[PDB]
Amino acid sequence: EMVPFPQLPMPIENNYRACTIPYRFPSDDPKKATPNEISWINVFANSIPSFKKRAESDITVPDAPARAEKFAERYAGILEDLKKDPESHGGPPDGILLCRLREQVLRELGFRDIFKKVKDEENAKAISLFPQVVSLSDAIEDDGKRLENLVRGIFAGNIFMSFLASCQNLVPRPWVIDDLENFQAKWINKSWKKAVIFVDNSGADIILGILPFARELLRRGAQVVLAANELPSINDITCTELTEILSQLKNGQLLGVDTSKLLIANSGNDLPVIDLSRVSQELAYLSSDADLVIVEGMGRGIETNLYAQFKCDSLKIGMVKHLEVAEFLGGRLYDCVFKFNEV
Ligand SMILES: [Mg+2]
Ligand SMILES: [Mg+2]
Repeated sequence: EMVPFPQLPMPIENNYRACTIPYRFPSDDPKKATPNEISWINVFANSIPSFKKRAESDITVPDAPARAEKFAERYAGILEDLKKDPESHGGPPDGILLCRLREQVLRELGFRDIFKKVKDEENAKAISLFPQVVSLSDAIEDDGKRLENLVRGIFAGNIFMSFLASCQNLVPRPWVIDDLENFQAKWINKSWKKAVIFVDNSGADIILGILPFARELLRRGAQVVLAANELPSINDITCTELTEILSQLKNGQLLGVDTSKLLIANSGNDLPVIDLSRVSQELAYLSSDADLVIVEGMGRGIETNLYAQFKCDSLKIGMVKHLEVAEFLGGRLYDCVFKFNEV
């Protein structure tokens, strides 16, 4: 069904490991949860109160409040099961498993897109600000000087008073991982012609952060494929919704820019993170000849893939939102990593 992302050097077996942070070593007692596993499940246990809300007030679901209880209950129970016996529920657990257990408790209860009214108002407001945000970047005559603006916009699209305000108030540089200089150097040579991008959140993150960036690439001579979730996971943008967003934005041009090279792909993903060894077949066909891959969101670029090796130039970009992630990286909360690996 799923196939390995084409830019992952083969063989991927015993080499590519999606997860970025290990919570257990082979030498650890298999019947006792490790301090780390224990502390990481807390990141997921502390996600419930906020998930049981977007679910209980989901008016599209009949008797949502009761069902949200079944959610909090079943998910907390599973989390306790793992702390007591890390081998059950498919453990040892990693970030991917914990995310999947959350989506499963919810879906089994009949949920498909519990983040609907949110994503709607998200794109709702973002759509009313695209021309303003785009015009600016264009007003920036220098290409590299401009590249930075868009790169900061990607980071601002994360947490977000306004998107533009948030764009000028990121944590000070050097950023946790700061490969921007090396990236800007190659960007000015403009040698990329096949970019693919694994997007994350709806609204400003996709509309004001990623799309203006994608538009600049097209304006410099590249094809761009945006890979989005097949199924709703948090406020993440799915391929279906992204097609609707661009359909509205687009002479089929994005504020004067031709989009014939703007392609949308269904990564086949259904989590806020992603395992690149297993994706849709469509995604790979479209990314079969890519020379610029990009995985956005703390999940897709840092929790997973941060150290993934690719056959072509690579860049993981996302804002750090977990204190635990900041700790593993030795960074600040809301730090921005810009990791670029040439060749
Ligand atoms: Mg997200
Ligand atoms: Mg996560």
